[PDB]
Amino acid sequence: PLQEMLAAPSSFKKSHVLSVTQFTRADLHLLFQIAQEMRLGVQREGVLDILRGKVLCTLFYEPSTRTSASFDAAMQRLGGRTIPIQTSTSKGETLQDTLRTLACYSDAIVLRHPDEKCVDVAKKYCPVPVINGGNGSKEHPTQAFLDLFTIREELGTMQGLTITFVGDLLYGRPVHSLVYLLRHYQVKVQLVSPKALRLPPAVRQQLVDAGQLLCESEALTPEILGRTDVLYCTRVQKERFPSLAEFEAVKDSYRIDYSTLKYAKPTTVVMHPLPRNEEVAEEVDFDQRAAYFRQMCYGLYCRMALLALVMS
Amino acid sequence: PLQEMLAAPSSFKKSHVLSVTQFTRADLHLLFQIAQEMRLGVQREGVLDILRGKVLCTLFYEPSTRTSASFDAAMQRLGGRTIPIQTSTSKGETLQDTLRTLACYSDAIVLRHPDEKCVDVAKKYCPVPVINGGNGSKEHPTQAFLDLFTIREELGTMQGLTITFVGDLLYGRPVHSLVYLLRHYQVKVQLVSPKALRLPPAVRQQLVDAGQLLCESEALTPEILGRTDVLYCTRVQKERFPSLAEFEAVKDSYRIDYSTLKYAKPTTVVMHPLPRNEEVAEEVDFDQRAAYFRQMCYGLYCRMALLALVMS
Amino acid sequence: PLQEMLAAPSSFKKSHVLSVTQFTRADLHLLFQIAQEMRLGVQREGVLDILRGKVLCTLFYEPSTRTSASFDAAMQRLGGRTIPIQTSTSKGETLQDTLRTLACYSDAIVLRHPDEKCVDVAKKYCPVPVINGGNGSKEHPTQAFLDLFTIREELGTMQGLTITFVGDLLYGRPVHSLVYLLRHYQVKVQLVSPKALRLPPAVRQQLVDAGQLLCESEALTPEILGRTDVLYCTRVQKERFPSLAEFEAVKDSYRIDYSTLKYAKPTTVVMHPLPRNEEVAEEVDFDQRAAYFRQMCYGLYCRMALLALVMS
Repeated sequence: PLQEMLAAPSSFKKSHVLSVTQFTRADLHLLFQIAQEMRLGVQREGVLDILRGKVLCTLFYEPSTRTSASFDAAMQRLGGRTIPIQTSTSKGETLQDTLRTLACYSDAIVLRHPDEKCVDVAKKYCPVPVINGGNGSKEHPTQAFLDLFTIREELGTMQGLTITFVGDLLYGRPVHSLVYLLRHYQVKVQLVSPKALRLPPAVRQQLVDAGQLLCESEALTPEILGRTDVLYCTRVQKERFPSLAEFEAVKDSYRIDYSTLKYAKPTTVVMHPLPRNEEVAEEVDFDQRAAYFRQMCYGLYCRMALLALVMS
Repeated sequence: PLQEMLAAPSSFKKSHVLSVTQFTRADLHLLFQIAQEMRLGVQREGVLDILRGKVLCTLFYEPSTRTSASFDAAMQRLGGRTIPIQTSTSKGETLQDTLRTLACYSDAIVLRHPDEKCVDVAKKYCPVPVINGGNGSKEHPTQAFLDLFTIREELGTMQGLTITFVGDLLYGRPVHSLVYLLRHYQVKVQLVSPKALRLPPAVRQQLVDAGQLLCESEALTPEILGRTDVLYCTRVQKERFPSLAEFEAVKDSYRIDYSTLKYAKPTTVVMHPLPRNEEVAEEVDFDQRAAYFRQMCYGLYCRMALLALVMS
Repeated sequence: PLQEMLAAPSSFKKSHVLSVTQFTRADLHLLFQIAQEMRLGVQREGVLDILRGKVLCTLFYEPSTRTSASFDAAMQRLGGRTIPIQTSTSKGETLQDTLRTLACYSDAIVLRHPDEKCVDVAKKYCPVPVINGGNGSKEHPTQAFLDLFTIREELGTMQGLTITFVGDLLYGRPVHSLVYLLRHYQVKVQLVSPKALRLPPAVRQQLVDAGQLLCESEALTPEILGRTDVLYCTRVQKERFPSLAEFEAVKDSYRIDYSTLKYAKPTTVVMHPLPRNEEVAEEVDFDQRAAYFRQMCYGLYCRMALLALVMS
């Protein structure tokens, strides 16, 4: 059955994966279908036989253990091989020289780089598929895929859901990517954020265009929480505020702990792309609704399906 | 035959491997039996087919090439897959967040961490087996296993042996772990150490309880050496002494070179957990009795058998 | 057919690969033959089944992504396993201790080390084959092999060729190694270099002995370029010159860009061992004659064949 799905046509095949804007609702539906079978296969066989003759390089100019190890494990559980490039402390060879070098060894490269334009360098020069693992934190498409997959799997549907984004919605680009992916579905969105860290006007206008913008609030109210199906939290960082007083104030209001979960639904899904500071208290980690570690498991099967589609 | 042994019941199966205190004489006998077959299998096939669908993460917060590469090679020679997590220079994500992340990718994690309590964090939070590769140097259970295996294999038995521990017996915790493992057998122990760096009273009292304590000496005498079956050396570090004069004095007395081996038995086994400074001179490396590199080979088969038992 | 070639006798089998001076014209002919089949196999199967039960360690004391990842990918595309040792920032264990440790885990080690004498340490102490990935930049034998292979493959022959070495021919040791490998063939050599950075007298005298030295020039003339079949460029580094003025002067004269390629042949092969600074302009990267990335692909198949011969 996975064989049939992977034989089906896809925009992923032999393609760079650089932006969520490349892919359709149909593309993601197939990805999630294959992801579902990837999980069943792994439960049965552990290491599958899909990409046995393929080699993936991972090329992370800044470390992200959660992302790089996810791709390594996905590739190896597809039966493929991985070559993780040591992240140097360096000044060094140009990105395009390194990519063209590694393209002689591997069939695809996962690239994470602090320059947003790194995706344009990859497009111009790299003769094998490049998967964007983070381009100056502008986009992180497989994080967007796994976030959406997490919602679908935790709550079973997409229609009728209310999603509450809380924290730094200006710098929290995973929110923007997920807002783009949500344009097809009949959802409602609540934006809880300091006034300084609200969504960029273009992303807000995306929600307006879709008839999805429900409420905008500085405060994480019992009322907002009471109607939340998905509480998607972002990291609030001190550099976003000139004064410490304001920074700690906003943190204390937004901290997700038992004091705030008591206003949520029994079925609210608490999500966080991670790393976290203290915006989600450790005391809630064992709560049913704490889904930010299931998120990582969902990402494995999503990236297995992505790698299968790209390199098969 | 390995298949039969691995089908046999074991305390290792699906278990954390955190302390030598978890396991019995029977547990270790089975481990060593399987280790013996692991060596035969490797000699015949190089890479076996025991853990083909399993994935091991190695998570070393401080480097130990001898330990991490041993586990990587053992896992891969079992036919499994390995994901070695780059040791960062970092301040970073909490240990429990990282473990729960990597548990979504792998079936077991080998963890080395500078906090002794890291084993308690792993117990509370990690939903897959964690193997302790060193917890603030308090314990290193697979080092204890391979040390004991080395003795069994080099000398053929455990009964009637005299073991001489030399060096820093206060901070040299591999000695303490091995003393615990030796409680079942009819051995005699000689402790050669500066008075400041003698065994902790509890560990000494362990030897007394077992009727194994033979002699305690500041000097590495021709008499002590003449009755030594196993000379287990530890690193003496300058920080253990306020003055340089005392540090160099103790080093010169304890240095194992041809000048000191001439008093040993033709069959004395010279062991060292490594890394070494100068307490074992390079001139003895090619001597039959120099077993600290065979130790590493023995560790490979011991860790192959451990990984097989835990994850099969 | 690869099976027959690999069954054929070879100086590579079970041997250290430390210097180009170890191997004959016959040895290299077989290597290149096998390399050719390695490429066909990879095109068909991606990952072959030649070294399925073998384990390669890569041990790089200074990073060289192009070299270490090439060996990793070659080993894995032979169906073998790889254990890449993290390059530390460290003061640490002696080289011989580390090698003897890793020899207990792997069947061969690729070693790159800043001490030229590291090859002598490996010879004395390491009980498995060591492949020299760079010994204080004195030798880099597999780079020499792939350079020669690149010429053979790009131009089809070795007889009648004119090779032009340009840049730092004093510190550019890949030139010296390639000059040694070229002693069998009827080639002519042009040496374009500043007078301070000319070839060492012994290497020049090698070319004289072989009846291959054609011309020595400070300037990269239209005449020299017009007769060049292979333009092998080396990096010119500022430390080679006391004054910046001279350094930039020599760089501007030697920079390979369209302004200089217009004097070359339509068939001139532009080679560079890499990394490059600006001595080969990015504008020529898409030119047919720009072979420094095909070089890397050729290196993969060369190292596949080398690893097959050593460890089969």
